[PDB]
Amino acid sequence: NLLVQQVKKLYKVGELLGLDSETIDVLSQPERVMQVKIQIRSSDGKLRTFIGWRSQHNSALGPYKGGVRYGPNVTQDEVIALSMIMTWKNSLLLLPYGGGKGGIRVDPKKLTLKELEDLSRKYVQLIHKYLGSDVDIPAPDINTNPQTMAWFLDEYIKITGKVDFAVFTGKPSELGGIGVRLYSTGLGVATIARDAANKFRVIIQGFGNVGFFTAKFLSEIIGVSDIGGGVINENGIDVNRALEVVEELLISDCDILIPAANKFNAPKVRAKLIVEGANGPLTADADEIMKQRGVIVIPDILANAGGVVGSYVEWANNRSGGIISDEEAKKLIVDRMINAFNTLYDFHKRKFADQDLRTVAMALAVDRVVGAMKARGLL
Amino acid sequence: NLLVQQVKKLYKVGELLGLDSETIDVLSQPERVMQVKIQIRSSDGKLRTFIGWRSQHNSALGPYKGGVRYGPNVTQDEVIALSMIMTWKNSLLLLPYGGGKGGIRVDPKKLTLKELEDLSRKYVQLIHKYLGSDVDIPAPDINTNPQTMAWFLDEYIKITGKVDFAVFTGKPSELGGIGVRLYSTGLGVATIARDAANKFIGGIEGSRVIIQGFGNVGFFTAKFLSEMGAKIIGVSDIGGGVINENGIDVNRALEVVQSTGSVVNYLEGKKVTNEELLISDCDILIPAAVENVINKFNAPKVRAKLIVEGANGPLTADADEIMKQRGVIVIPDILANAGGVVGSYVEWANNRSGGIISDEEAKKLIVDRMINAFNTLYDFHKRKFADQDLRTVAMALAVDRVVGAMKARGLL
Amino acid sequence: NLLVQQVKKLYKVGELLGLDSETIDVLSQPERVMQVKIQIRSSDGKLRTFIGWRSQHNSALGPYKGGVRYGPNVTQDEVIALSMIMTWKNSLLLLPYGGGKGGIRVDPKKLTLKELEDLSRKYVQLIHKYLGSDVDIPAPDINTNPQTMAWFLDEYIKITGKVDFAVFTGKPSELGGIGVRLYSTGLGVATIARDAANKFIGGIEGSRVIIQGFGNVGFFTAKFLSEMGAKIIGVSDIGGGVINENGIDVNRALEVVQSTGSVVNYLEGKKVTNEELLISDCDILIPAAVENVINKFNAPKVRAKLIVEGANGPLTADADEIMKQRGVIVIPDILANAGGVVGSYVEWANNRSGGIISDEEAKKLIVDRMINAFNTLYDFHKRKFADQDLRTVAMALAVDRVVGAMKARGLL
Amino acid sequence: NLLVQQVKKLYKVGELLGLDSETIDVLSQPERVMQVKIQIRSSDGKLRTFIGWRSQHNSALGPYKGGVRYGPNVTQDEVIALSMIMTWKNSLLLLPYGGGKGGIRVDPKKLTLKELEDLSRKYVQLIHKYLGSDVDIPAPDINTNPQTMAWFLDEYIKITGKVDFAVFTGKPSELGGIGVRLYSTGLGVATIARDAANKFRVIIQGFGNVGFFTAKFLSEIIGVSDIGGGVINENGIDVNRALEVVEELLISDCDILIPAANKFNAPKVRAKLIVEGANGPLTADADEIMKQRGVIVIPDILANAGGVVGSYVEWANNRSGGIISDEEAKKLIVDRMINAFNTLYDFHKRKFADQDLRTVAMALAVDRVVGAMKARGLL
Ligand SMILES: NC(=O)c1ccc[n+]([C@@H]2O[C@H](COP(=O)([O-])OP(=O)(O)OC[C@H]3O[C@@H](n4cnc5c(N)ncnc54)[C@H](O)[C@@H]3O)[C@@H](O)[C@H]2O)c1
Ligand SMILES: NC(=O)c1ccc[n+]([C@@H]2O[C@H](COP(=O)([O-])OP(=O)(O)OC[C@H]3O[C@@H](n4cnc5c(N)ncnc54)[C@H](O)[C@@H]3O)[C@@H](O)[C@H]2O)c1
Ligand SMILES: CCCC(=O)C(=O)O
Ligand SMILES: CCCC(=O)C(=O)O
Repeated sequence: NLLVQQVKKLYKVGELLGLDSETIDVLSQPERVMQVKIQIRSSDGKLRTFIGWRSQHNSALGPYKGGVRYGPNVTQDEVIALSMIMTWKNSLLLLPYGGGKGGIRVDPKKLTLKELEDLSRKYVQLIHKYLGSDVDIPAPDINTNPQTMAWFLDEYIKITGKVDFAVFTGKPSELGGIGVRLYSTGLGVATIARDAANKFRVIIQGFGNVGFFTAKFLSEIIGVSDIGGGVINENGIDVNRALEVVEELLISDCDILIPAANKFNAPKVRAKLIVEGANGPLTADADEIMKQRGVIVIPDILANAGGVVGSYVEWANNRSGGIISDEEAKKLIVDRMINAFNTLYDFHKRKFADQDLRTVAMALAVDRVVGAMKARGLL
Repeated sequence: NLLVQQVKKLYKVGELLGLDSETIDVLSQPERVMQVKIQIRSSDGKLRTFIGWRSQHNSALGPYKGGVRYGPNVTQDEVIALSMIMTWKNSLLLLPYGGGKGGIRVDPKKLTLKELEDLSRKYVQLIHKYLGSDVDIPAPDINTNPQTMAWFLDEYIKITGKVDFAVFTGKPSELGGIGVRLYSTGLGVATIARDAANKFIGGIEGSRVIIQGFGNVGFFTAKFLSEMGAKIIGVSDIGGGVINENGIDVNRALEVVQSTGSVVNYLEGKKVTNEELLISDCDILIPAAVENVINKFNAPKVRAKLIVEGANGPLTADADEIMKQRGVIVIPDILANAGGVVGSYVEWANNRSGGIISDEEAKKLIVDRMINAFNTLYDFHKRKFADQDLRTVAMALAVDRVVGAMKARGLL
Repeated sequence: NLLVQQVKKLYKVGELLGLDSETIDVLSQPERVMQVKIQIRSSDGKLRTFIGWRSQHNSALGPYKGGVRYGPNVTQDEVIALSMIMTWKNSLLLLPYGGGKGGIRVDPKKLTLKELEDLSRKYVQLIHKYLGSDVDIPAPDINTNPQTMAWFLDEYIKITGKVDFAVFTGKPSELGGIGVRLYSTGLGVATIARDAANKFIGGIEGSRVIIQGFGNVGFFTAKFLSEMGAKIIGVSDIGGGVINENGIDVNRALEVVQSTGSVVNYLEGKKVTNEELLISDCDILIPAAVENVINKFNAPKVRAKLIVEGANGPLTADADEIMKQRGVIVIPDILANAGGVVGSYVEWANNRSGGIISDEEAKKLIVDRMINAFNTLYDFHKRKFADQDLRTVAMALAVDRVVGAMKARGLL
Repeated sequence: NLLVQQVKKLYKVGELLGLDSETIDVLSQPERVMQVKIQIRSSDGKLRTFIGWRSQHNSALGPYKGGVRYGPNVTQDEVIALSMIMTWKNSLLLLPYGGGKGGIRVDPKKLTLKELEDLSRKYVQLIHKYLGSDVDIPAPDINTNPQTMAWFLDEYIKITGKVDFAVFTGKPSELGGIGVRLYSTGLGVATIARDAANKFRVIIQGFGNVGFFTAKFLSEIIGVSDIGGGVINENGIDVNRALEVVEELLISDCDILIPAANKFNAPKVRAKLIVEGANGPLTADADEIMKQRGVIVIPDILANAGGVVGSYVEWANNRSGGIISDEEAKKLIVDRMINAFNTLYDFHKRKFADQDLRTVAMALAVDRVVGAMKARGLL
């Protein structure tokens, strides 16, 4: 389902780049995927086994990088498909990294912390021979957190005997992690929103992980909204003390609208600059409508990826010995988010002027990968 | 669907054994499965990519063991199912080996010899971190041969720098291999089939034998069984088969394959389809080709007194019941085709020991394990489980050892 | 014969330093040399085998470092000699790197691109146990390029399973490389040549420059030196050269190579032989091709005030003396072409650090080391050793660090 | 010098087997060769550096196997050439092994035991990354002994941290070595001499390492000789108490003559069966003369190689855990010396009947190697 859309999106992009179907077959299918059986024992002695996956999609540009999600609906193909988005995303942001992802078919709610810990450990253990700081670097995803990374990390240290901080990302700050991890996506969305209005009055549909920091860094904001709504105060709201208190907003009248959380309500937004703060804030129709309407949409794969850049800098930090200051890490995100958007402005002019920035982004993502593979003699 | 079948057979025996469905769940699933993408550049510059799998089913009793098949219809699920049967085969014969198997989705016929080498090398290279003399020892299966094993071998020595002969089995005798291994599976099937006939249907001499498949298993099965005084009245391959109730010259039959492509083109006999062969009149039927070839629909029509399973997983679970209902004796593959794995256990053992087992010591090592495992099965059937088919008894033994070993290691 | 020359130059400086001939014997010899046999299958099935070397000269100051050249005349002895100069170059510039170099006896022109890849991969594969990010980091030399480094890279990731970018330097910028590295050697030679001209012959502007060689070093040397206001009045390659006292358009010159094969075919100028070029009238002569190109016989005829050595080992030891006798200043290669190794030190350093050095930080990192090493050499010449040529002073520094480090490690 | 004769002998044999010159180029040149600088410090503080080599000729059939010689005249090319003889010899005796050899340019006489020890250690150390029980297995040669192997062994244990007995051969019996090492060549020469007279009154020019044991096992001997001569007692001399006492013999009248230590004295030997106990007991002329004269000559490469077979069994023993009894090791030499000679009798009939047994032996040696390489896709 996610797979089939990702393969489709890919073949669409391959024809546009002028690629053999055989060359796109390569790009499509993952290099390696492993599946592992995890037996977990409950307090009562009850035995349950759980199946999990690591899809290592592509490593043209570097070692596989990407998080691990726990969930009762995860499937081999969801993991693979998520592999692929990571390949393209890392490519676009010019990271020394390829695409990987992992998942386990489990409902974490139905497990104690002791069982999760045991589950997290055994997954790592069953796949470690294709993990490493220089081969495959997992991270948090859905139902996975810095705590999951500490269990991953400790179990790795148990097997290899090395305190290799950089093998996992999203780690707690006291175990090789870095501070910006929380304001990464935000700093990301913010620095993209700013230099995008420069080339081409803010609203933010959200104030959680991303929205709040997107709001703070940009003001350094006429709208705000929660799962319970917000206020279109034209003053510009106080971004701090909105935290002390914890359809209209989209259609509202602004210069930048930042979804941080359809064809119907698409031709009504008055924002002439979209900075997609989460994944999939628009539909396949609502780009048609935004493109026709001449309103610039900066997509998921770039605007929301201050997080994976944050994990890169965490990775970089570990290898440098943890010397990178928070000041210097901040600047590395902005450098890596500016550089990547200016290559997507410069590719956008010299060719594919006709085309949407999502399609052009992932084009450039594939172009960079195929280019690396050609140079290594892999096609 | 091999998976589905093999899982049903495991539950059948699990419930008999008194195992929780949670335990059987653990046994059922492979510990680790890898799929890998293999890209091949034709001589004209056409790029073809192919998918392969290595299924590492169970490692309670030792490192994973088993063959790799190349074929257009191989699938993740069947290689996992072939994994399963390795586990039981290795357990039944008391080998320090778990169960594993590999497969690639490819039609070797549509590739050149240079393409298959490249293919073979990249397969190994893409999984080699979960291979080893003490991790996972592959071997030949369908459309794989000692040459395949030499490309595998050679590629592993390049990657690691070590001439560890024991990482692959079924190797040419000049590269750490052992001559018996070429024909150990067929010799095993022949040996078991004769013991079975002596104990059940009045012996092997004069006996009318149909063999489906005429490759490394089927040919050698037929050769040895013919040397032993059996009458081989039917033979077949992918191309179809031939029944001659006056017997078939096996060597000449092979020549007809070599000069023709298939064994339907045997001149002295009646051409039959594979389905027709399976239900043709015979004393002993030996499926020595592919799985699930006898099912709920043709099993009522099978005419043999005794089925000896050369191939991995020839009958469905429903076929197993019917054979039981009809009083038709089936020698499990877990025991009948073990001459392969036993032969490669000795190949392996000889490698670690440094090459100091002669070809006759080896031959004896293989035949003896084979018979002893038969006599164990036979005796254990008479004493306990005398109302169950043989595969059930074999499986009981095989599954019990594995669970025992998992218990001790604290895995269960 | 590069070996012979480089050994003489080392004894010259050793005796000056007051080292026992036993010590110089140790310094002289490479710690380890590998030769390997590489077999290549042409598209028609013709088998060609080629010999390559990796010379690991000295590792006192760190892991071995240096390029690989492909060429029909490369020899064990020259790669060992090129090793030596790496040691001194790495020591003079305070890099945590010993000296190494590689070579293959092959004419790349007579191979296809598919043959050179195979060639490049098997070279690495046959020595890879004595390579590593912390053992021996190769890089481009003559007839080797970022593409070569990518085949090397890719083959190493296959063998080991690890994407350690830092195992090779001069890599394409999209595979762990750094853009400055493409032109760091030429930028270094240009930078040093300008500083040298400002301090000795009244500056670089208007200055008449002959460059022998027009590849990765010579072209970029000429480009930057031309950007800096020098007049490049002669250029050459294997095909011969051209002198135009009105200056040569460097970019257009490169185009004449690209569309023609050689730079003799430059339209606006006088065609000369390489020998004629070397002794042609100029302010600054920059050998940026091969070794031993100036010797006892043409050194008396060299017309330049200042020789800047782009290439490794351009003058013989006898040429060095003559240049001294005649008062002709020679900037050692150990310092002039270091922009390469400095550029790849930063490429390497950036890899281990995770890719977080920008291309401008890198550029500055390289230029600064280059100048500082010049100023050190210059100042150290004025204070001690003011009666010795510059190469002697540089060598004094370089050799002394190495012996110091060997002492502390108890190797000497 | 040794090189050029070995390359020549090889190209002679390649044409006879019907091989491309490009295929013989491969076979000729070694796969890898390394050279290492060894600095040794004397008691007086004097520093001396010594250059040494490991030539790893071919590994078609298995890991490189072959000894290390010390000597002031050893050269890279002597080592390479010695590589090659080992490749062919191992092939002929059907060993799971290829050809390697090593040497150091040193006069051991001019070094103390402390300096030799240090020299022996550092050689191993400088090459260990291409040594191992499964990659390259050195042994004793000239000016090298079981004591040299103990220093090799200990230094290896120091680097790797593993007591891998099988990495070196010729070890003292109390450090992974085996008993037959002394009567190996003898048992070799003896069992070859016996089953050769069967197919087709003994003399032995020598009674040292090989001669004595060749004499004992065969009697279980009308001639004997030393560097100081012997006695042609027609009784058959007492082989034991000849040890208690420590041109004519060759020309003498016997059925088997066994040189254990030229055209001129070649047409006079009355022996109709030569079992070459040392290397090069005949000349390139004296085979012409022996062949013409119809007198069967069993060459160096097979008859004297009970030693390398002995080291194989030592190797085999180490890997099996040192369980092989002296009884069982004895039988393994004879099995490996019979098998190898019966393949050289069976190849000799089916083809190359016209040809000498030296040329036919090394033919079969090359045929087996090229065959293995073909199967591995190496030519
Ligand atoms: N001895 C071994 O190396 C070995 C090892 C492992 C497993 N096995 C098992 O034994 C069986 C035989 O394999 P093999 O090694 O002889 O293979 P093979 O490739 O040597 O020969 C296969 C034979 O089966 C025939 N065949 C293929 N598809 C067929 C079909 N659909 N219907 C009928 N015949 C068909 C082929 O034409 C050929 O005659 C397989 O089930 C295999 O899993 C054998
Ligand atoms: N920047 C680098 O990558 C690098 C690295 C290490 C060493 N170097 C040294 O710098 C020098 C230049 O090498 P490069 O990288 O520019 O090589 P290159 O292969 O890029 O170019 C070689 C150039 O020299 C010319 N040449 C070749 N043989 C010649 C001859 N006999 N006479 C005159 N010209 C000849 C070629 O035609 C070409 O113009 C060499 O001595 C090399 O050892 C350069
Ligand atoms: C040696 C493995 C044989 C095999 O895979 C089989 O018998 O199925
Ligand atoms: C980075 C190595 C460069 C080199 O080999 C040289 O400058 O000679």
